[PDB]
Amino acid sequence: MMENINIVIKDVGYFQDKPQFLNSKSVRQWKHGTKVKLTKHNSHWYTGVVKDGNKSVRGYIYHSMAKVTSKNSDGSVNATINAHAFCWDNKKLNGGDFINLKRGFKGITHPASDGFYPLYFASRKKTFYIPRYMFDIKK
Repeated sequence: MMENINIVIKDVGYFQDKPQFLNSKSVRQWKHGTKVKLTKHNSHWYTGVVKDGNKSVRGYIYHSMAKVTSKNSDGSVNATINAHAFCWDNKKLNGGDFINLKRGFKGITHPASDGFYPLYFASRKKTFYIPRYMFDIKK
């Protein structure tokens, strides 16, 4: 009756509709190496705009997922996406103890009705949590 799930962390950076990992939707999940234009938003986040049809839509991406290669006169930057995910030691998904999970990280979790997928790390004596949108389940 108890079940395990094999997961693989996605090969993407997360361009979210808000500068937060909790209660945000992906505007883009940009493949590792995608080239983009961004503006620094705060100490930890970039923002930018993309087109969904005729509409300009704003997103936010965490600073470690964007490598700045050049600076534009208007204060924007040209950047390459560095794909990785996170797990957190609590369900706020914001600071505290968090681990950078490498793109393609292979893990095991369990069905989570609340969408906070538990990761038990042997070397740690603590549960970390990863949201559904940061991984795939292999078919």
